[PDB]
Amino acid sequence: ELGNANFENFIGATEGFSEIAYQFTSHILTLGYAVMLAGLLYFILTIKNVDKKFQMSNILSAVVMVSAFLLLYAQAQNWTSSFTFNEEVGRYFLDPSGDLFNNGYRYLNWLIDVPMLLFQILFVVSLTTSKFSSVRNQFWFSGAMMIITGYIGQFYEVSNLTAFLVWGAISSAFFFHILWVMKKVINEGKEGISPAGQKILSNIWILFLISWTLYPGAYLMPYLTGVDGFLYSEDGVMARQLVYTIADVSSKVIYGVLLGNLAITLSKN
Amino acid sequence: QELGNANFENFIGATEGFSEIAYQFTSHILTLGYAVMLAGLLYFILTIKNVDKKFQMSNILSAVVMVSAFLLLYAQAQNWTSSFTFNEEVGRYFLDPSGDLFNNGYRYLNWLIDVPMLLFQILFVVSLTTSKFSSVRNQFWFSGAMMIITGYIGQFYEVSNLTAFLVWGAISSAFFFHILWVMKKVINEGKEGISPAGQKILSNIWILFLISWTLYPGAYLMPYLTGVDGFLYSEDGVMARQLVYTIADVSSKVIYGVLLGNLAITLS
Amino acid sequence: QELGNANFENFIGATEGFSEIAYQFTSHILTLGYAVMLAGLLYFILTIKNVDKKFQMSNILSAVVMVSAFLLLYAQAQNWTSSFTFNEEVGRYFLDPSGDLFNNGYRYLNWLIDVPMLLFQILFVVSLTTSKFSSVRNQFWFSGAMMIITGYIGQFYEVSNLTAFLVWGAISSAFFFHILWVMKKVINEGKEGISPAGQKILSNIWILFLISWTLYPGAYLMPYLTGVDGFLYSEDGVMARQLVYTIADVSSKVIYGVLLGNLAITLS
Amino acid sequence: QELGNANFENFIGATEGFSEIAYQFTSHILTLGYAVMLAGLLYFILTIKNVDKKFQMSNILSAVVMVSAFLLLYAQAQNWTSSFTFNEEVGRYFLDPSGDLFNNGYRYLNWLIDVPMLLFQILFVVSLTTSKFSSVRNQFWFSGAMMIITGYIGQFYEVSNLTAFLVWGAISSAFFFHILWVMKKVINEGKEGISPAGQKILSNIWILFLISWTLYPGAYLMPYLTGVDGFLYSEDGVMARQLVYTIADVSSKVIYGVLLGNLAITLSK
Amino acid sequence: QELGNANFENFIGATEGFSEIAYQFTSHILTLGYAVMLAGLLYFILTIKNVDKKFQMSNILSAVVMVSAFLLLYAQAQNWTSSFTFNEEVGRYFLDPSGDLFNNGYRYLNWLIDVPMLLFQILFVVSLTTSKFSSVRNQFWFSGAMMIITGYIGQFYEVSNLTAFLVWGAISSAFFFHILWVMKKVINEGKEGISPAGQKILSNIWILFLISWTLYPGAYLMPYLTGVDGFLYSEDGVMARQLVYTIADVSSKVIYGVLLGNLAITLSK
Ligand SMILES: *C/C=C(C)/C=C/C=C(C)/C=C/C1=C(C)CCCC1(C)C
Ligand SMILES: *C/C=C(C)/C=C/C=C(C)/C=C/C1=C(C)CCCC1(C)C
Ligand SMILES: *C/C=C(C)/C=C/C=C(C)/C=C/C1=C(C)CCCC1(C)C
Ligand SMILES: *C/C=C(C)/C=C/C=C(C)/C=C/C1=C(C)CCCC1(C)C
Ligand SMILES: *C/C=C(C)/C=C/C=C(C)/C=C/C1=C(C)CCCC1(C)C
Ligand SMILES: CCCCCCCCCCCCCCCCCCCC
Ligand SMILES: CCCCCCCCCCCCCCCCCCCC
Ligand code: NA
Ligand code: NA
Ligand code: NA
Ligand code: NA
Ligand code: NA
Repeated sequence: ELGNANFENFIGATEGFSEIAYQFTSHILTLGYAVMLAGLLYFILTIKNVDKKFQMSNILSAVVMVSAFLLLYAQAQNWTSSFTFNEEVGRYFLDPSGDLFNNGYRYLNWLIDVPMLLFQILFVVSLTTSKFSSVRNQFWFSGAMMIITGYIGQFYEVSNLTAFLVWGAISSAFFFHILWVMKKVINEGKEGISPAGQKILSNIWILFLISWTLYPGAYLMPYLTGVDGFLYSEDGVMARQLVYTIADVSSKVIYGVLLGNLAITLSKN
Repeated sequence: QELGNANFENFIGATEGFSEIAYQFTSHILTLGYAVMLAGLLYFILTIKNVDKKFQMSNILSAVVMVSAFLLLYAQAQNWTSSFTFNEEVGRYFLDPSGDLFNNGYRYLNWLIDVPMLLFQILFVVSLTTSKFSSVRNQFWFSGAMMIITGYIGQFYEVSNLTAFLVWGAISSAFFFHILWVMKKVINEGKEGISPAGQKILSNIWILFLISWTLYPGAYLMPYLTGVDGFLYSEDGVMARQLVYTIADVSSKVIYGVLLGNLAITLS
Repeated sequence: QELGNANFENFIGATEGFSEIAYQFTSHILTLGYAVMLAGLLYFILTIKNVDKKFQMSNILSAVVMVSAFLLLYAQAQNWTSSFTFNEEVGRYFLDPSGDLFNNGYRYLNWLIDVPMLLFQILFVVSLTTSKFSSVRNQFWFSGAMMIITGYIGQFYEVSNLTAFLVWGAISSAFFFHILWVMKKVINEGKEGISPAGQKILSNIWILFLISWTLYPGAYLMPYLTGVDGFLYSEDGVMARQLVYTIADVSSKVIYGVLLGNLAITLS
Repeated sequence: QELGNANFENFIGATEGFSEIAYQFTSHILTLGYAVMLAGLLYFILTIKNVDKKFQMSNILSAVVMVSAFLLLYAQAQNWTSSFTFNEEVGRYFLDPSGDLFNNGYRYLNWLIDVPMLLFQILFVVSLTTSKFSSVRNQFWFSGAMMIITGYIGQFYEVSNLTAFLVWGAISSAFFFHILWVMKKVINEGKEGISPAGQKILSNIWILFLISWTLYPGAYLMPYLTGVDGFLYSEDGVMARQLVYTIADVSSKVIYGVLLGNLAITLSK
Repeated sequence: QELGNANFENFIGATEGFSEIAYQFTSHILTLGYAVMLAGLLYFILTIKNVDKKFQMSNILSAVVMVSAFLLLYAQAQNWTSSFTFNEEVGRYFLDPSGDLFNNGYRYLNWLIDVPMLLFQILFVVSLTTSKFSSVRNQFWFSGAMMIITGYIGQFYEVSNLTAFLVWGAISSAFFFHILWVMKKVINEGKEGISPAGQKILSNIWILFLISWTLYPGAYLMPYLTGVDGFLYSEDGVMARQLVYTIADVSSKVIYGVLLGNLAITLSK
């Protein structure tokens, strides 16, 4: 009996994980947190490369880096502690002494990441029709609602599929609102800047859309091939954590780097 | 099973145990706490040069509080996860004494850093008018120390001796009310003779201070806010206590420091 | 149960065990200690540029002492929590030999950083008149080293051999008195030719130094301050010893450095 | 006992076990590795201001690589010490599955940081002539990623499936050769129009790059460099592999960065 | 039972075990060591700007050495405490093989950082007269590497094979004497043409170097300095060895760097 636990624990407790699955998941989480610490150093060391008015972006990027490093390190340790090798069959099985594995660790830490990532672009682009404070408030409210509803949802991904899907849809509504507001922000930011900055802003928009869409994908991952599908397996576990790592790097580090490049081009010198 | 003067989390964990949701949520919220504290440390260090020299002591004290809070919340998260272990037969997390009993006192003693400094730093932004700096500082520090120490004594008896728990809590509340009085005076005097933007920021600071600080005795009382054998005397109350702690920590420390920095900026 | 030349904390833990309150309080006070030390490190680094170049060596040495103290107190907190484990049947923490016996000697050898540097750093703020810098430094360093090493040898015998314990303590006390004399001379000469505010700060520094440094032999003698089989030869004495250690640490290091910084500011 | 797709260190440790010398030396060499990486981090940060502004990006990228390498090598040292435990009866260290299986893949995924950045940073010191910056960078990044991913897949089968091991290794070697080609081009173009001292520094950089990077497929092949049941299919091969890894890491990262810094100094004014 | 090529600390711990005083003292001295190293790191960073630009590299190298030493000593402290565990029945700490055997080799490989850098950094303060910079550097580095490697091989056999122990020690001692010769020359040339205060500082540095560096072969020989079954082949010898290591480390690294900084100050304007 596992109750309201993530599906990684069910797979680990019934079939277990092959060497490749367990080792790969550990490797990808380690890569994640190492990327976050390296990004922290990068964003600190390049602060003085942009005009004063843009440096708040670098600062917020560093804040996000700290959050992500700490969380991903904890999550890597959680993964390696929750599953242990069984010599008889050569697979890693659920070790309850390590606690059940739970992805929710990320969700609450998104309560840092999402507000800040949405916030920092407002320190680079200049709005035209929209009010700064109103856009910020909309970002923050919709982000909080999205994160909390998805957090509740993911606890039931095995024990109660209906709650899982309903909470996911409720979260998706706020997600769509966030996408709308960000589209407005980028469009207004394009107005009245050099074509190079406009190209950077278009790249930022594409990056934002794809990387942020990856997260509900990881949310749904075990069921993307339906019940007892190919992905309801260790393959799905690997896929979920890989998608998480790609999304983390893209939405945080590369996003911050593109914002820094935009700040450089908009800066005098 | 004999637990003595232990927090009610240990009694819940030893009798009913914790569901996956309760245990995991508590771990998540404590992790969020310490991550917020370290991020705030970085923010306050990186923004020091944004204010006039005379105001930078506030940034420095914010960073000090951030260091204290990060260390404490990290240790407390590890304590939580070490004290409770999964029982596979029933699927619940039960008290694991090899990890030591869980105790909230870790927070309390670290408040001996946070409370004096948080109360101190506001005096580096506002200018007093009728009140003396040294007098306000000494009152803040004495009353904070007494509040913290009495509440610390109280919380050990929250299960073993409800009477001592409540008496120590009331004694602490007296010093708390004194602190609220002194802070109200400080905010009012700080409003005198400053720009309207600063006055709006100071009003916001007062409201934030009042609510966030009042949350702490709420967490203190949490297991009994629905009476004996109430709805909250359960894993729900454990979750609520740690949630309220995290909200109060973030609001009273990080947001407080940020608003103080904004006030310093407007006054520069 | 054979413990040999071990500190009395282990004997209390192996015979009576520790109640929840005693164990938890000791953990809390050691954690508070190391958190205070890290916060002090941050403060002293961030305030370096607040004083003239000639005084900044004091800030730097304060930071060095902070590093030493943080590392040592963190290690000691981990040692405390590893050495004693909960017994479910009776609800007390007993000696867990897999965690090693508890020993305060960790502090003593780390004083070989703290004591030379603390005594040294004051020579970068005050100006001597009749005394020679090098002579004062050398006397400070020799007497500190001898005091620390002899007390270190002594504390291993606080239970196994009371005679060696007391004899080594007295030998240490002689060098302690020599240090007190030299520090009195230094402070008196430092008062000569500076403003009255600096003189008041120096008087405060002297009082702080005397009390905080006297606290250490108090912790040394703590288990026997009520004689054999006294009230303090118990978990109460363990709590008192670590509490006195923490108060002395904070006072002699952080507050001492802060007062020195204020003196440097007034002299700048 | 069944180990599946595991590195040969696990098979040696589970069958013969490790003598004191082999186990201790491997631990020492991994510890030395991560210590060198953190020291290099400090050096590259402290010497940033020794070069003109335009060259400081090289210092920054060196520091990023140092962070990656430190984190990875520390984790790997802990993994080594966790996977093998002393057996009192015979005096050898045997596989301790409770510590998890030992796997070199930790280094491969972190190369996804190291290789792109190491190749990138030289473009902030040398000036290209006929080649385009973006094209060289894109080729570097794509070929490095493919090399790393194919070798990572390969190394899981070094015992369980020699054929897949060798096929994936060859595919990786192709991208390696492409990288060597592009780097030779970069060095040649960089030599044009700089002082003879800088040209000598660039020649040294080329030799260092070639040797240090070639050491890595050597470590890949190590257990079989003396054939089946050869001298190296033993604890000697395990220690030799980790030794080659550490030499290659230090040379390809720290000494590479130091030579680039010296080149930047000579080019500065 | 069978310990093989292990350090004598493990033999003492496995046969007689360690009393409370011996075990606790060794742990305390290792902790003191690494604390001193981290404090020195902070000191050397914070005082960089106290000397003229051309001398600041010395500060940097001191910081580099501090990092290495810190990491190594930290690891060694934990290693000590993991290798020996209290036996309740008799009240002594005995070898706990689950923690791994204790090995001093951790120090030796980290000297491959410490020894070259310590020898290198003095060349950034003193001016040579008859000797060539590159020649002195090359000789220092080669002879240091050989000394370290030969001593490292030797120390594994200090119990299992006394003959190899002494032969490798003597081979190391030859390179040690060469290093002493070259350093004496360097000090003599550095004294020429500087103020007498600087000359006195250099004399003090020479004395410090000679004594502190000679302490290391003393620790090498420690268990046998009173012959077979001597007073020092005991827990007293273990304590003495680690104490000598700590004194030598502090003197040869921290105090050495401080004296070099003082020399740089006196030569500065
Ligand atoms: C650094 C983290 C970032 C940018 C996180 C972004 C999160 C999302 C886009 C969340 C999406 C969710 C839904 C739209 C539906 C299901 C639940 C979520 C929380 C996964
Ligand atoms: C960052 C931490 C802060 C601001 C802590 C503030 C602490 C309090 C407001 C303490 C309150 C207490 C009482 C008023 C009554 C019951 C006991 C306490 C200690 C929880
Ligand atoms: C930060 C640490 C400081 C200032 C330590 C000071 C140490 C002492 C005052 C030592 C005192 C001792 C004696 C005078 C007698 C008994 C033994 C000692 C070592 C505790
Ligand atoms: C700091 C790390 C660096 C520069 C790593 C470089 C990695 C390689 C040159 C990898 C090479 C490989 C092949 C050419 C063949 C076999 C598989 C690899 C991945 C080991
Ligand atoms: C910080 C560490 C330093 C300066 C290390 C210095 C090392 C030595 C002087 C090495 C000495 C050795 C011999 C001369 C003979 C026996 C073997 C050694 C390796 C201990
Ligand atoms: C110049 C600085 C002046 C600082 C004055 C502030 C004083 C704060 C220290 C208060 C210490 C209170 C002591 C509490 C004793 C605890 C008794 C507990 C009773 C059970
Ligand atoms: C220029 C600096 C001159 C240094 C002055 C003296 C300060 C160093 C004193 C070192 C004291 C070491 C005492 C240890 C002796 C061993 C103790 C054995 C038991 C008594
Ligand atoms: Na595991
Ligand atoms: Na747990
Ligand atoms: Na414990
Ligand atoms: Na091991
Ligand atoms: Na131990």
